[PDB]
Amino acid sequence: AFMSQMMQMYQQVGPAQFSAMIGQFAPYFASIAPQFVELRPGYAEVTFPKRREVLNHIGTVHAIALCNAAELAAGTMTDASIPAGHRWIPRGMTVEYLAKATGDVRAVADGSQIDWQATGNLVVPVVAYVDDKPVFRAEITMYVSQA
Amino acid sequence: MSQMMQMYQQVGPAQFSAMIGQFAPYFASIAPQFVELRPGYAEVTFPKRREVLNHIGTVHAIALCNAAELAAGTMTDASIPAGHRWIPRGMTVEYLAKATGDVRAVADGSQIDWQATGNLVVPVVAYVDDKPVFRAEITMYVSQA
Repeated sequence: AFMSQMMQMYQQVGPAQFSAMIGQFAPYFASIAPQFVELRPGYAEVTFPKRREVLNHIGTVHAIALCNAAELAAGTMTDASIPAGHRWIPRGMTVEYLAKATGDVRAVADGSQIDWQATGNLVVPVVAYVDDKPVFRAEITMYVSQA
Repeated sequence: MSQMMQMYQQVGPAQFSAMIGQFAPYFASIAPQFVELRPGYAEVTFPKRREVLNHIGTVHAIALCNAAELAAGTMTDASIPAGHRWIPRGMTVEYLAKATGDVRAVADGSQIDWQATGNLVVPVVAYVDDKPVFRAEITMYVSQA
């Protein structure tokens, strides 16, 4: 839908343009300065850089900045994957903090196992990595309805 | 008595708000303002403004989560004994309604034994116009230093 179409359109043009677009059209995501590596029905992958602005009190990437990346990947993938006649709304999220995140983050939302044509609750998984090692996991429950 | 309480007592809520945003920068992304912090209770508000909006113009779900983390974390640090330490293990949240105005996040430690060790589940509710729009439970593992 619109959200994923925007993300895709601008990921294809360039990073600085994608950054300006997200700052204007889904503002809070700009707080982590993310970029999409890949986005298509059933799969989303985003990255964001480690920088002062996204740190916690022990100087590692903030737990909530990781949640923000997860929300961006899961939500955009959901928008790109359900039928155009359906709508989605996040209703819950559970996350676990596996390790300190000490560098640039890559978050992967694998939607290959979800029945995207189904209405009701769909649970989208996300794993975030630093230097290819898992540091965070989330499951975001999207309520999908024909609407 | 607590180190964080000593700090809060000395500078007052407005200044403490600027300090926490300095200490853990990502919290500054929501421009939080403490209303109250004491053993067993933390209350923080943050304004609805351009910077914290989502693609539908309401307050972004993760900005709410950030306020919850801030309230639960500071309440925990302020409430456990000096010789104890804490660290969040994870969190579960529910999105109840769209947040369409300034937010008030309340970490309720009224029924938690702050002297206990092991897992403590801290509940947070965030409100807009006094109505609940979001809830979270953040699990902290507390141990002896």
